[PDB]
Amino acid sequence: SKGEELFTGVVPILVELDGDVNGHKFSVSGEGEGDATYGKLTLKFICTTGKLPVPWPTLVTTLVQCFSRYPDHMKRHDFFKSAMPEGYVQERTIFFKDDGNYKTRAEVKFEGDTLVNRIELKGIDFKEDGNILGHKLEYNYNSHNVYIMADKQKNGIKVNFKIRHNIEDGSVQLADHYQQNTPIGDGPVLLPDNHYLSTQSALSKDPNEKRDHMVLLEFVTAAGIT
Repeated sequence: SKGEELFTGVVPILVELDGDVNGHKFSVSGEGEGDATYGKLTLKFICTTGKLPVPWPTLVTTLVQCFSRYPDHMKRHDFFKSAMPEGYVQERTIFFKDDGNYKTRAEVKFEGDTLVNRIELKGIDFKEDGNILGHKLEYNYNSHNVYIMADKQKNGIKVNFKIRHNIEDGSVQLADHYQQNTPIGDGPVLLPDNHYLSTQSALSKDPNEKRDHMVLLEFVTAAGIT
């Protein structure tokens, strides 16, 4: 259909986020490409304001599920691509167990041939000595599932999942994700039956990059139907 054809090949991606966590203001700019045919994403993010005030892994989910690979038989449940090119607003509240929360609002949409994700993040109630502001999280990311449900009231979807970040001492920092996506245009979108996205992510560093940054390779596949 409409949006779906915009993802048949490799699409360039731009990500711009402005954040404020406990008063620590920062910005991150990202660039890369997505190839939905393979549920594949490759991007490099840079903190353009200097040092990132929270650990990079805590920003991964915030930093374009329209690139998820939907098996042919599940194509009718792909809300993400169906809202394109006009796009969707993506909002979340991320609860870090025993610590603060992030609230985010982003607009995902095409600007020409480029898929753009513009984000504002607001973090409050974090402990200065916690795992986030205290930077006690490992620079890695575990595989996880993203649960999707239709939200006919908003002509969008509701999304929930849990992320477990690894703490340096071997423990785990849980981050409970509550998400809502609603179309920007007023055209029809595909409202899905309940299903999930299986995600895998690898974090690395560019050996020649001296700015605070994050290189990310990610694979995402929808599943859970027939």
